[PDB]
Amino acid sequence: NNLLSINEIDNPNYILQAIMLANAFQNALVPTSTDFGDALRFSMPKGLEIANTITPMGAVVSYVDQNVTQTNNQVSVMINKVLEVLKTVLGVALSGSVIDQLTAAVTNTFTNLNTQKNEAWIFWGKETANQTNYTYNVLFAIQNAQTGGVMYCVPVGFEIKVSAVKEQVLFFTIQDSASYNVNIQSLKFAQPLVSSSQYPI
Repeated sequence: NNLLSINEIDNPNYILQAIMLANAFQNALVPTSTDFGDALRFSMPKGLEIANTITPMGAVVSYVDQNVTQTNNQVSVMINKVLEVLKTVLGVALSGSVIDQLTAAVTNTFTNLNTQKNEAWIFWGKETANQTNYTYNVLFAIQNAQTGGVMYCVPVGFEIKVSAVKEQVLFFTIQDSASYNVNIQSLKFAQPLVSSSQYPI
């Protein structure tokens, strides 16, 4: 599985539906352009096509396909730009219900890369002397007070160009500066809670 699953689930009776939603949107990863390099990202148009096959039938609430750029600024500032975009997909109330974890997950998209560099959710694309390309795929599965009778699953595909060599990128902290070109793709999918008696790890 090439999406990092961030489970924010109050009742374990739903662990199974979240894994099942995760397993579904895995099929929404697509190849990047061979110019970007050799890499998979969650596609939002594909994710739409997948959500229609999902049974029991849910509803797609919001979606985004958007570029975000920075010129020699702090990583902290890309993290906040991307948070602003994801918060808009989640909306105010669902955001605040998961804000710490939403914050950590976008922080770890841009920093702490060295300890993540071999994991299945990151793909290293084209790497030159002054640029690194990578994709990073995460999926939030959320059931809590703000969610009532449904689960929300929010897949996100990042396609990232940052103006620094890989080894430097691997050790970036929020205090570093670089130039970025980030394309974000995400949807938010609601599905009625389906309870379960098998509880996967």
